[PDB]
Amino acid sequence: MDIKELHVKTVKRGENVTMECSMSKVKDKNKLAWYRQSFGKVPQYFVRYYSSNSGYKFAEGFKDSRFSMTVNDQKFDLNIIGTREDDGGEYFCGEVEGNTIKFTSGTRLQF
Amino acid sequence: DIKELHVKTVKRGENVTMECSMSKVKDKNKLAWYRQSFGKVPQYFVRYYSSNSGYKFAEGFKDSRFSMTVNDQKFDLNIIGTREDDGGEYFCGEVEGNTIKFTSGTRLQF
Repeated sequence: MDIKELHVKTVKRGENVTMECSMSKVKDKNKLAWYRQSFGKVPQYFVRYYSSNSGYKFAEGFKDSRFSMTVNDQKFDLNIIGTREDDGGEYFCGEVEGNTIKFTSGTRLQF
Repeated sequence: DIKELHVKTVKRGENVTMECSMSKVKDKNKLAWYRQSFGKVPQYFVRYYSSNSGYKFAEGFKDSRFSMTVNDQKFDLNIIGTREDDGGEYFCGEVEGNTIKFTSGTRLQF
C-alpha cells in the first residue's frame, strides 16, 4: 500500500479547524472512526460513525463540546471550534477491515 | 487507558526490540503492529499469524531486517540493523469490532 502524507495544519489559538476524511472509498461506515494521538502517547479511538442524523458518536468519557463532526454521504470530517494548545497532536481516520485497520487520512495539528 | 510511548533514541546499525504484551489479548488474529513514518499516515506493518514464526509482515514490509518474537507472553517487534528510514512511531493494537485498541507503542528516533 502506498505511503500517504499527513496534512500539516499550523493553527493559532481560537481558530476553528476541520480535518478531512472522505466517505468515497469507505466500504463499511460502521467500521470508520477517528483516532487522536497526543504527542508522546499511544493513539486513542476518539469518535466513530453512527447511524443517526448527526452521524457520529464520541468515545465514552470524552466530553469537550468544542469537538464535533461533519458527516454526510461525502464527508467524515472532524471539527474543533476555538482550538487551543491542548488540541495539538495527530489525528487519523481509519476503517477496520477484518484483522487490521486501514488509515486513509491523517492530520497533524500544530501551533 | 492512556499510555505513554516508549521513546528510544538509536544510531544507525543498532538493533531494536519494541514490546507488546499478549496478556490481555482477546483474539490474537486481530493483533498487529502499525508503523508511522514521521509526517505520514500510519500503515499496517505485521500481524499475528498461526504458524511456527507466529507472524506475517504486510506486503510492503518484507525486509529481512524485520522479525518478531511471539509466544504466550510476547508480541515483540524486532529490527536488526536499524536505519534512519525506520524512524517513526510503532503502535501495537488489537481490532475489537468497529475500532482498534492500541495497548503500546514506541517512538524510534535518530
